[PDB]
This record gives sequence, structure tokens and C-alpha cells, in this order.
Amino acid sequence: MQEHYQPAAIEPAAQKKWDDARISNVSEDASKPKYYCLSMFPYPSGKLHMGHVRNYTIGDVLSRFKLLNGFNVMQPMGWDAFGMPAENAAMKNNVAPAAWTYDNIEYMKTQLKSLGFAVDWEREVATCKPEYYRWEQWLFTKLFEKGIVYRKNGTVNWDPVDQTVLANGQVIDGRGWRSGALIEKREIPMYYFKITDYAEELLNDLDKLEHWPEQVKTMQRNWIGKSRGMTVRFAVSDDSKQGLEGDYAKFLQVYTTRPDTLMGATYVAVAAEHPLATAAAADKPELQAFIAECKAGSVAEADMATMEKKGVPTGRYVVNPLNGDKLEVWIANYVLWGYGDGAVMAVPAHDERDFEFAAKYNLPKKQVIAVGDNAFDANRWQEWYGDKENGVLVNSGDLDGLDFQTAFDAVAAKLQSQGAGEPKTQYRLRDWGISRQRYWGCPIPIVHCEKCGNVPVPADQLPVVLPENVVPDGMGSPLAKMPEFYETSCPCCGGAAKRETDTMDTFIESSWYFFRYMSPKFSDGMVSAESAKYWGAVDQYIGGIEHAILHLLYARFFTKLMRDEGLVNVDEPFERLLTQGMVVCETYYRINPADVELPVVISGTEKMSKSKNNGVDPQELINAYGADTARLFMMFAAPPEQSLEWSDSGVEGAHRFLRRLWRTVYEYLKQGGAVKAFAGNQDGLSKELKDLRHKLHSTTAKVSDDYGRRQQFNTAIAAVMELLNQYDKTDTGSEQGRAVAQEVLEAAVRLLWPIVPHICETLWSELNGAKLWEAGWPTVDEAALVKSEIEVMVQVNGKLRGKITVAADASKADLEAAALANEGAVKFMEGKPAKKIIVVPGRLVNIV
Ligand SMILES: Nc1ncnc2c1ncn2[C@@H]1O[C@H](COP(=O)(O)OP(=O)(O)OP(=O)(O)O)[C@@H](O)[C@H]1O
Ligand SMILES: Nc1ncnc2c1ncn2[C@@H]1O[C@H](COP(=O)(O)OP(=O)(O)OP(=O)(O)O)[C@@H](O)[C@H]1O
Ligand SMILES: CC(C)C[C@H](N)CO
Ligand SMILES: [Mg+2]
Ligand SMILES: [Zn+2]
Repeated sequence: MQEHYQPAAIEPAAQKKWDDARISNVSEDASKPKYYCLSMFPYPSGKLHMGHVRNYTIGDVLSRFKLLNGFNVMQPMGWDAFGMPAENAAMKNNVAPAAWTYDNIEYMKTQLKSLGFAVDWEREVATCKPEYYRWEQWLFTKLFEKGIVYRKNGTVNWDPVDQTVLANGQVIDGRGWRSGALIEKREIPMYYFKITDYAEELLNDLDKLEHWPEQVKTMQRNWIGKSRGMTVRFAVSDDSKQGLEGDYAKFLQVYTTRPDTLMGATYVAVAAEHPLATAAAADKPELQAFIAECKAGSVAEADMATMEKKGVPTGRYVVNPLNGDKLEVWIANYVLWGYGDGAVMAVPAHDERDFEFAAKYNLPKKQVIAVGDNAFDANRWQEWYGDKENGVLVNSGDLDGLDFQTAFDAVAAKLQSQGAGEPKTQYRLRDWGISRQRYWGCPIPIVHCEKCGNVPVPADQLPVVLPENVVPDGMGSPLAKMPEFYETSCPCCGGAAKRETDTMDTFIESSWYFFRYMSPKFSDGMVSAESAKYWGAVDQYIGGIEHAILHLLYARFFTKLMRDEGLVNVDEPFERLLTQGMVVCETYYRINPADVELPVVISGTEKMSKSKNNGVDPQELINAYGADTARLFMMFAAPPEQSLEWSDSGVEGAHRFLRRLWRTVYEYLKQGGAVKAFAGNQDGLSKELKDLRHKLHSTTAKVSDDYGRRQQFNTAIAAVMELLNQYDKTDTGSEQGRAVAQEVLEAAVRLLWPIVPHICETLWSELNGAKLWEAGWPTVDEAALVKSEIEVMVQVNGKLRGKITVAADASKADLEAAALANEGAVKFMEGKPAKKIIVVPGRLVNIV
């Protein structure tokens, strides 16, 4: 064995050993328990950074742990390759997005290999390849004919100067980011997934996820935004029907989640596009201007929560169906047309938005809810005003005294009796628009025939192959300018027709890739039945909380869709979820910290990202210190959920520990060579060696619990460090001493193998001749945890009367019980009770 730690030499050697043994190339092995550990696959932007290293090292720690415990572990890697970063680099370097993508994959795959993750590279997928995306095209056509996917007009942001559709993130103050031109709102046909049809399933199945973080489930529930409310119709007053037709002439319909406060409604509000708004503004210019200012804005909830709530009265009136009050209709900029009925009632006394609105315009505020003896003040808002749990109704006639649900059900029956309303469940969830007017993306498998309409491409003709010899300019999708792509024949009638030129939302690729990994070479479906039956669901998922809403929702949606098609038989894709904390680093601009000395503007610390160029290139870290030093630093610096600060100090400390680990095994082997590890009964071992074995097996239990249950890797390393500390303070030079040292070192290297497998694989082979993965995860020797028993003297009134042998973990009650049961004590007690039993643990028990 070489004396000094040489990561640059041993890490490639260890990787070749693992590759030649095919330890990570797994099949559907019914002879082993499966374990599917998945890390969120990355965008091939060019090169990874320490954040990506942290993510994938975490996934590899869990994978290797389960591997050592005999699981058949699948840990697949792949590339989320479609998207805008390629197009922007395409128009910047004048290269095809595909070519820029595949070269990025090349460099990043070698970066990944050099870190030594235990990854089945035979299951690698790249989502921009037709062999992958043909199956989401397949699923699209299947759902399209069932109407789960449908086509309808929707609104987009059109830039008249760049001639491109832009997202809400590229429009700033109503203008394009790279043009500064006023953005038009165009209605264009687009394709949607009817995810609202699955809202109840998507919400309720969250309760199955007993091993998900509660905040992630909470975020899913709020995004879906289910409410149980009341449709309530207000009959239009006789003097306010001018210009209204249809149902709008006879009633105004609203949705509310607080029908228990319908008796406290003081005004009503409609959206600017509401027919009441249009009819009342036909002769009032001020209302036209307010309607125009309303449509001149985005319905973005981000902009609306800070938006100044404004409104104008209309002079029209409707009638509350419960108490007969005539209520004035207002046009309000907070009422959104297309959500519910486009109209709402207002109860300022119990809704904070309605309170501030009615405070600005001095509208009535009528209390209908009381929470105990709390005083109601119509000129201040308290939190208990909107209390839905501890309130009872007042000023409500029949309904006085009821709680929320009792008044709800009571109002429900009354409205249905008068035909003036009924209960209704609504959801904030909108359908999933998947059309993108971009080139680098999955083509939508639709053909437009002037006779047949929107026709899906037959399965035999899939994939619709995206042409890769394209260099986008940015003035519109190149597909719409390539007749050799869009000109085709109609698959229904054979006539001249045009392919759809929009491509799919790139979230679609990441909504099912975890299944494609189960059989990534299957050419008869999305995923083979046999492989789906074997791998079931993802056992462990690891990725940042930035993707905890849409991605997860979409992946869960697709899972149910694929299940309903008979492709899989699980309800939920991911059983456990781990959200790693972000890695941060001090920033510099005028720039990478490696191209900087310790002039440019030195600033503070923030997340590692290509935006500020604050990302430490791991390849420079590996060339400098080694893969194991990189992995150890990440796992040791902080709990995986906590944020991780880059530190040259932390890198050096980790490297010194690997040198210490190497030196420890080398100095042990040079003093006598390898021996059989201690095993069996430890009676006869010295106190110091019994204590070391206690430290050893206590450490094994602690690291096993930290990997498997708590998923805290920094404390697991600290526990092995303490074991080594006690090892260093123990005389292990005797025959029994060497045997225990062998046992300690054989366990330490296996306990650390998931975190630093290169050095541990090498050290193990110097200690033991068996395959490390065959030797398995270290077992706990429970006998090594039992400490010796103590002899306690029993005294009756201070006189020595007997002796008891107690455990080293006996309580004060066990010492009292054993002392009262001793024969010498029971004889000197003369049947008389004890006023006190003074107990000195380990010394004496005095019975008085
Ligand atoms: N289209 C709409 N635009 C704006 N506000 C609306 C609209 N429809 C209903 N509202 C108002 O929003 C209230 C609550 O609806 P929301 O979707 O916010 O449910 P919620 O947050 O679960 O309810 P709660 O605030 O009672 O807990 C309704 O009582 C009504 O006053
Ligand atoms: N600084 C970081 N620290 C920790 N994990 C990170 C960091 N940056 C990315 N990751 C994680 O690595 C995986 C891939 O990240 P990727 O950079 O591809 O996407 P992203 O987070 O959307 O990008 P961006 O950093 O530009 O916001 C995800 O699980 C993500 O949470
Ligand atoms: C699961 C996916 C949404 C993850 C992206 N490819 C990278 O952040
Ligand atoms: Mg269960
Ligand atoms: Zn046709």
C-alpha cells in the first residue's frame, strides 16, 4: 500500500473497477428488492456547478447505502434537453440548438463520470432525441381523441417589433424586454391538457404521501385551490335592466365561499367585461375609461395582490335574495372575468379586501359574525372578523347563532328552495396550456386539413421529427417558415395539409421521464409493462424546491394519465421527496471567483448560478483536490436541506480528513498487516477495547439511522469522525487489539463508502479480500452495546445489610426496588416501612 493519498490516481482506478463489475448496470432482477433513487435530471446548459454536485452526491449517497444493504438500485441520469437556453445560445453563436445541446451533454457526462456516481449509464436518455419524445407525441394523440387534450383560443403576448410571442416574464411594464414596444393581447388557437378534470384526484391523493414534506403538499393544495362555496343569484332590479339580455337581464350570479355572511352583503362588484359593466357604461364615459384601464393590465396574481383595488359605481342595482336589500353594482379591477361568474358580492365586515375597498369609498359595513365577546369596530380591521371557525352569526334572522357550517347548509337549502342559488365547488387550477411558439421543442402531432380540421398524426407515423438543421434567429419560429416541414398530406383524406408548427411545453418531457428510465429502449410504448411492474414508483426523489409545484403537479398528472391508459399501475410517481438546500457563493462583477484573487466589485454571498457567474466549476475542484474531497465537503458542510456556503476552508478540511483516513489505514497495516476482524463474544476483552467496540457499534447504528431514516449526512460523517477519535486514543497493538482495530477500520470504510466511495473502495481492498458490496452494510452487534453491571451496597439506617447487582442503566426506582428486595435489608427492616430511601447511584442505597 502506498503511504500517501493520491486521489488523482485511485479515483479513475476505482471507477474502472465499478464499471467493469457493472454494479450500477441493473435489470428487472426479481431475485433482489428494487430501489429507485432519482435525482432531477439537468438542463444541458454546458457545465455543471457545485449545486448540481450537491444534488447528485446526495442521490448517490442514498443509492450506495441501499446498494450495500442488498437492494437492486436503479439510479438513472439523463438530459432535459429541450428549451430556450439552446435557442438563445443558437442565435448568439449561430449554431444549431441540437449541436450546442449534444456538445454540452458530452462535457457534462464526463464531469458526472469523474465524480463517480453509481449511475446506470445504459439507461441514459436525452429528451431532444426522437426515440424519447415520440412517446409524449403518442400520448398527446391518445388524449386528444378522448378530449383530455383539446384545442381552443387563448391569449398570448404578441410583440409587434420582434414578431414573436413572449412570456409574462419577458414583458416589463407592458413592453417587450428586447424591443420596448407595447405588447398586444392576441387570441390564438392553442392546445390544452384538461388537468381540471383531475383536480380532485390531484388534491386528494396528496394524503397518500405520508413521506413528503408537509410544505410541499401545502403548496400543491394552494395551487389547485379547491373551495367549497355557494353560487348566489341576485335578481336584477326592475329599474336596472336597460341593455341587458338573456339571464344577465334577470339575475346577477356570483360565487362566494362565505355564504354565511350573505346577510352582511352591502354592495356587489363585477368585472369590467361583465355585461352589467358594458350596459351601464354605454352612456357614461367615466365607466368606459375605467373599463379600458382594467383591460389595460395583466391578471397576474403577482401584480394583483399588490394592485391598488379600485372601482366605480354603476347606478344599477340587484336584490339580495335572503333579506331583500337592493345593492348597487360596482365595476372593480379586482374581479377577474373567466374565474367563476365574473362577479362577486362584498361583505366588508368580514373580508379584508372588501373592508379596505369599502373604507376607501365609504360603503356600508354590516356585522353578521361575532367571535365571543370581541368588540366589532366598523373603522378598523381585526383578524377575528374573518374567523371561519370560532364565530356565530348575528343580524341574520333565521340564521342567528349558527356556526359556519350550520349557516352554510342552512343558506344552501334556503337558496335552493327559492331557486336563487346552490352549492358549488370551484378551483383556482386552470387547464394546462402546452403550445409554445418556439422551435427547440417537441413538435405537436397535429395536421391541419381544410376539410378534416385538426387531425392527430397516426401512431405509425410518429414521431413527427423535429428538423435539427435549424439556426433560429429570434423573429419567429423557423418551423413556420419551413414549408418542407409544415407542408404534408392529411392522414384522413390524403389532401394537401399543414403540420402544426408550435412545439410543446418542455415541462412535458420532465412529466414522465422517470418511467422512461424503466425501459428507455422500449419501442412499443412509453414504458414496457414488465419493467413498470418491477420498478413500481420512484422510491426517492431529490431536487430543489423551485420545482416543487408545477413540475411535481405535472408529473403526478401524467402518472394518473398513464395509469388510466394502462401503462402503469401506481397512483403517485414519487414516494419520498428530498429538497436540497441551495449552494451559495460570494459574487464579483464589473465574473467567476476562480478567475479572481483575494480589481473588480466585491459583493456579498448569494446562490450559485450562471446569472452572476458565481458558480464554482467542479472540474477545477476535482483537478485540485479530487472527487471524494468534493463529495465530502458538500455532505459535511451542512444538513442537505440547509443552504451551503462555498468555502476554501471547508474544502481543505475535507481533504485533510481523507488524508487522515488514508494515513490511519496505512499506519495500521504497516504494524502487522491485515488480520481477521474481531467477532463474537467479547467477554475477556479489556475495558478499553470493549469501549471501542461500544463506540463502533453505536456509530454503526447512528450512521444507519442518519442515512436511512433522517437523511442527515453531515452528522453521519461526524459520528465516524468520533469513532476514529476514540480509535486514535486506544491501544490496539495486542492480538485482540489488532482484531478490534481491523473491525473498526472495516466498518469505518464501509460506513463512509456512500459519501467517498473512491478512497473507501481502495482502503477496503487493502484491509479485506472480499468484494465490498458482497460484505455489505455493517451490522450492529447488540452485545457490544451492553455495559458491565454495578454492585450496589444496601444499607438499613446506615448499617450495611446486603448487596445488590444492578444494571449500569438502572434507574433510581430499580435501585430502590432491588434494595427493598434484598434479604439482608428485609431482615433488618423488622416489617416496618421506610420514611425515605436515599439512593446514591453506583455507590449505595440507604433505606430509612
Ligand atoms: N372571479 C373572482 N375574482 C375575484 N374574487 C373572487 C372571484 N370569485 C370569487 N371571489 C371572491 O373570493 C372569495 C374567496 O375565494 P378564493 O378562491 O380566494 O377561496 P379561498 O382562498 O379558499 O377562501 P377563504 O378566503 O374564505 O379561505 C369569495 O368569497 C369571493 O368573495
Ligand atoms: N445552487 C444550487 N444549490 C443546490 N442545488 C442546486 C443549485 N442549482 C441547482 N440545483 C439543483 O440541481 C438540479 C438541476 O438544477 P438546474 O440548474 O438544471 O435548474 P434550476 O434550479 O431551474 O436553474 P437555476 O439555477 O438557473 O434557477 C435541481 O434539482 C436544482 O434544484
Ligand atoms: C425535473 C426538471 C423540471 C428539472 C430540470 N430539468 C432542471 O432543473
Ligand atoms: Mg401508503
Ligand atoms: Zn383531410
